[PDB]
Amino acid sequence: AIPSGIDLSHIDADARPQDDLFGHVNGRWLAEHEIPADRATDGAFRSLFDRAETQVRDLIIQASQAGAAVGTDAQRIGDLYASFLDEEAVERAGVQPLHDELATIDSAADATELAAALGTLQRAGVGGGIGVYVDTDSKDSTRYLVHFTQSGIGLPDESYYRDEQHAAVLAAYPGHIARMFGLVYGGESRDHAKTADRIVALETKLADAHWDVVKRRDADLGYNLRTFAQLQTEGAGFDWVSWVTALGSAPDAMTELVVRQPDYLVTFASLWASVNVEDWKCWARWRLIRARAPWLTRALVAEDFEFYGRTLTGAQQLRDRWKRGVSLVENLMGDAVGKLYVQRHFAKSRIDTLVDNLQEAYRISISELDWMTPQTRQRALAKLNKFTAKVGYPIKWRDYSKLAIDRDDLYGNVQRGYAVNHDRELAKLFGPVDRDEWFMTPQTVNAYYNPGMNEIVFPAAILQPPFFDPQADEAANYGGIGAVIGHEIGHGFDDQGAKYDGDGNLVDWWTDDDRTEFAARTKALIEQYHAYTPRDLVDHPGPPHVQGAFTIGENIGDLGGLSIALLAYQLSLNGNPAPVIDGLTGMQRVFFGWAQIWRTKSRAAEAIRRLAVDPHSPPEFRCNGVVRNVDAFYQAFDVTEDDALFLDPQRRVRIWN
Ligand SMILES: CC(C)C[C@H](NP(=O)(O)O[C@@H]1O[C@@H](C)[C@H](O)[C@@H](O)[C@H]1O)C(=O)N[C@@H](Cc1c[nH]c2ccccc12)C(=O)O
Ligand SMILES: OCCN(CCO)CCO
Ligand SMILES: [Cl-]
Ligand SMILES: [Zn+2]
Repeated sequence: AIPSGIDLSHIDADARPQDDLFGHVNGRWLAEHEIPADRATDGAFRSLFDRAETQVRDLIIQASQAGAAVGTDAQRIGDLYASFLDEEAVERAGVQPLHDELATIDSAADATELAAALGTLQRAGVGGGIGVYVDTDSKDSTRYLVHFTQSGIGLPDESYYRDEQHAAVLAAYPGHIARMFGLVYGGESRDHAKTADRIVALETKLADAHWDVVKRRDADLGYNLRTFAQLQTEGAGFDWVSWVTALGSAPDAMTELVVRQPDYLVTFASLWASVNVEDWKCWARWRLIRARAPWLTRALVAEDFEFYGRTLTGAQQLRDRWKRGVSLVENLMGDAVGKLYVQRHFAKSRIDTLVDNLQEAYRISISELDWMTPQTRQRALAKLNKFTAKVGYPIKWRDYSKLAIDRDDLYGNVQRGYAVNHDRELAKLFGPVDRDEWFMTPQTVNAYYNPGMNEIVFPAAILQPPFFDPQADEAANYGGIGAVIGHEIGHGFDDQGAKYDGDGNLVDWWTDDDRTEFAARTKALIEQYHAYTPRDLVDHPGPPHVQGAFTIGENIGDLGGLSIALLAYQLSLNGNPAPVIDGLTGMQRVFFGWAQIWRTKSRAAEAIRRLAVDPHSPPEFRCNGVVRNVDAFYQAFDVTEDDALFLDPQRRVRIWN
């Protein structure tokens, strides 16, 4: 027999799927599975992460004991690893490796020199007041541009500095900063209390200028093209020139650039002039101390974990030394690790067939969209036909020749590592656009849509059970990887993705009538998810609730994904009745497939963190919140007005479905 690909060993026979699909398919696991002490989240995704984490660790070791010549990626990976595991050597170095970079700050006599200092440090992986990256020009996908984004704060979001939901965390933050300073400088936390309070005051002024997560994902409000000269006039009070130079570039590197949040930029520059440089200096020390804390003493690592792990996320203990060594190798040389990973651990063909199926189902479904004009449908079909798919792994691999690794210098390795990756990013500006480039490693258990290249990408490691099983009946696969594929396609059509044409440029390809109706359906979905509270959070003050306006894009993805996966499945039967397996109809197994890939739970603190900063809906809602808008769900499970999940046909949302 062909296995069904649906796990039934964790079913909750007493949670009716009409009332609670998520609980029906996943209940026993939700009620019994203990989250490991070194984690805040466990489930499907973590299960595959862990498997891949071991394999990589083997590969680092199998590259380490290899006796490779100094100068090879085999050498860099091995010794960078060993940099980290020699806990003993790191311990005896104490707080000394922090000395030079910190003296960079302490030696700055005024605001001009502190901007220079900060540049240097940001180049070496330290956070600043402004985040910097290089992406394509929203209005011309044939050129790269530098983007400036809001930063400067030490908590997950701007909302931690005002909203009561986060007051406990906000109360504990100063205590922590003071503790860290005491470990770096000596004395006790009490001595460093004025320092902490001044730092928290400043971040709070910074948080005030920050756009929230809803406003922040508007592609339109986020596109603010400026010339370098306008940057200087508009945000006077900060030395752009010496800052940019220290980052490693020129008022010649790019004359145009993109400012994601103009009014933030202006308030940052202003506060740079008006606030005392010694306040700014304390803020800088804290940017550095935090950025460097995982590379130092046991005592600085533990205290960093107490706040950034236990208080923000509920995680109980530190990850074992070797887990953390693997992250280091991943952040700095992910592409090299990825080269070895795919020769060792990789049905690229059978994924291509599903992608094609989903693309065809989307094509058919857009063709019959009754709520919009023939006009915009056609344009919507043009976009979909310009889709590009990337499966498994990259064609080109990143060059690491400019990177030197010392087995007895972890700190140095980290610095050099962020500098080289930063230097590679800026060199992008001088050439044309890399369209063979990937933005995740093949060992990453996730997937993405890139608007600017109009492409969907699927790293090798997502092409595994429960998403994809080459041995299984296809229903589980359409419900898993099929829907994932649907979700990435749908991103190109969500409330923001739809603003980009097939060439990756911000253009309106709609009429106003079609925009209005589209906004109507968007509003209805926003309003639905605003009313959702995670079941593990029902008695919390508020209660906490899903941010319907933040999660919208993701929710459109999810709804398009699964509906169109169902359609594609029906079409693959060619008119034959779907095989019945393990008691379940073909359609029912697709929904169980969708439900089982969302098998995930989190500690209360991490769930609240996510409600704030994660544009994905909580898993229970990605499951239950999607299906109640899908008519096939009501057919599959005989759902009536008496069932919890029931929505009146008139209140169901239908967008690309
Ligand atoms: C449908 C799915 C299989 C892939 C899908 N990625 P996609 O939403 O296209 O895009 C993801 O989120 C975007 C906002 C980011 O910009 C991307 O980098 C990417 O992380 C997603 O829901 N990702 C979640 C799920 C997830 C992946 N790994 C996890 C580990 C723990 C918890 C959840 C996850 C996430 O990134 O968070
Ligand atoms: O992938 C980890 C989850 N992530 C979602 C955004 O992609 C949460 C933010 O830290
Ligand atoms: Cl360019
Ligand atoms: Zn998504």
